Amino acid sequence: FTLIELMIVVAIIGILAAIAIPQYQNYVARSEGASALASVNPLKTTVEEALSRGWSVKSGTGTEDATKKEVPLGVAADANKLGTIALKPDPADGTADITLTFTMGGAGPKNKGKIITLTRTAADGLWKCTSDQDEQFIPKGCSR
Amino acid sequence: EALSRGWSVKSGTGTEDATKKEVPLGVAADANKLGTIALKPDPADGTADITLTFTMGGAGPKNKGKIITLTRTAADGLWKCTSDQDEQFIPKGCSR
Amino acid sequence: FTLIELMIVVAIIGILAAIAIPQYQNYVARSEGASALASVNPLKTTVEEALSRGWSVKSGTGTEDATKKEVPLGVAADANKLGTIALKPDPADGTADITLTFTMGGAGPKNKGKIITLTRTAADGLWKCTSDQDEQFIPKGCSR
Amino acid sequence: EALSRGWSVKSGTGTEDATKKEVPLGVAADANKLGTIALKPDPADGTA
Amino acid sequence: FTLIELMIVVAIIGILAAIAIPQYQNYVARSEGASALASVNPLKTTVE
Amino acid sequence: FTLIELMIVVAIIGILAAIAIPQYQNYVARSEGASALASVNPLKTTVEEALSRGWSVKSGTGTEDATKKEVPLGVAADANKLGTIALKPDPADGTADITLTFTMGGAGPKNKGKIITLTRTAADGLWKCTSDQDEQFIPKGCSR
Repeated sequence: FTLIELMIVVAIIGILAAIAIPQYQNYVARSEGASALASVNPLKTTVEEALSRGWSVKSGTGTEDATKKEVPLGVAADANKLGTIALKPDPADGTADITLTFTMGGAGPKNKGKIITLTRTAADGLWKCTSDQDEQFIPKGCSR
Repeated sequence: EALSRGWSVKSGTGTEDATKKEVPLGVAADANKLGTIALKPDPADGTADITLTFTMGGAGPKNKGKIITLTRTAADGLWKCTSDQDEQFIPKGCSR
Repeated sequence: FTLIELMIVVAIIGILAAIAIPQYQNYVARSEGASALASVNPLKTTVEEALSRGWSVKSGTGTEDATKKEVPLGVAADANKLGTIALKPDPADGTADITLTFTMGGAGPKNKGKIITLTRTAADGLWKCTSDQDEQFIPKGCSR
Repeated sequence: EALSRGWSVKSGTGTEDATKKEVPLGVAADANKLGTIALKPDPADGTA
Repeated sequence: FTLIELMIVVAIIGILAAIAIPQYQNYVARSEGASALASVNPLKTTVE
Repeated sequence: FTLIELMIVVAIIGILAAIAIPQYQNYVARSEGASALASVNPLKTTVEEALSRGWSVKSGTGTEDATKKEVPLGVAADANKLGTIALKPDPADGTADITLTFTMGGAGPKNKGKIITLTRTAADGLWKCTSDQDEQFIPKGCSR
């Protein structure tokens, strides 16, 4: 008589039908990549901030290096625990094509280190805001 | 679970291997005394097509070892949840 | 003849093989800790909100204390029923290293009071956003 | 169940001890007349 | 066994703890008022 | 006995009660339209920038066309990946009623190409800043 109680239970084991959503990890990946751009976007604005004043820009925080022809980026590299930012050259003198990495170190297996780096022009500033990811992954926003 | 976090997965239990890019499966292989589970590769890094055996060792003469193994895709995760049994026997649910 | 009907039933008792998932309670714990950060995160932004205006910040809600060099935090301490927030010093004048506790009072046995507190710098604002939890538990996001 | 909520667990039944950091086991020890159950420690705080 | 899956979900419903920021509408209001001055300020300068 | 375990599960399937928020896509649409104005708004200011100097304005970036009675708009048309800007006439000589399109190409199905274009007067400059969207969608800010 228990066989029928099990008939439902055989079913119950069966019915579950939306389990493995892997590329959940890959909209997660898009979140991690675009939101990896979120980490750096005011630092575009920061390189251009103090360079647009008359002042270079280091990576790190603090008061202004305001006797030093320098200012902070006002960032800790892993502000975003997906990974790390890296100013290049650091401090950004602006006449250099400054570069703002963002590595996706602390990331899923599907962005396990897919860097998103930015790079300005010295006279023209526009950050070459780019990614290492797949079209299914890209930071939508900046160029891929 | 843990691959979808950023963490690999071993077979066995315990606290998280949370300094280790690893987590338990949180299972003893013969959780089900019909037989045993086997993670493959173990620990599951996820970029591998992870496989979750279940052997039916401690089973009747009519399932005396008819394994039921699962295997995911690395990018697409869906467990190739399959069995060694006859149509009269099958695990109804996953594919046979 | 019933012995065989029981043979399945002996089995049926047996087969259940995923029961005690304890550290379910510990991803619950991670949820409770990170989502304990969710409770406070716009209050970072709030201490810095009115301090970044010219106005101090109390804990609690209400209209602005806008004749008072003060504003609310706009929070009830247990906005998150995992536990309670505590501004320190309250009202946050900003020139103090303001601190935003979050206690995990109303929490599981595995976060039964594991506080997550934040603390800014007066000149540099960045919340020392920290937790009392184990690596298996941590609020992923802020530092542990 | 209740440890996974935030609540300890006594042996016995009843409403939840839901102001008490406690819940029943929802069992009478000899639910099975083969003999008796015994929670230990009772109430189960789970950290035990 | 599903009860525990729900235990988190009961929590999940709970944890959201910064929802109703009304006087968001009132810094919005300050923005709308000061930035309502922004609309007119060169028209001071224009009358003059 | 399992039937009751399923009773909750039948419920659990049921209770989810805020799923299809479509016109989420339509505040997204408002965001995409107004924030489509954000893309162009300093280019109003740019057409008027160099025309208000004595210099025409091309679309694109670069140094000033400062031997050429010309300047850049200082924009790449899809600065905003919702779509593209288009100067018209390009280069903007100003005595023409200059026009600054913004197409919403890279947009949702509910703004899949709903352009937002601007057009100045030659003597009176004011950009006919307009949209193709529905009242539920409009770029709030400029006229619809």
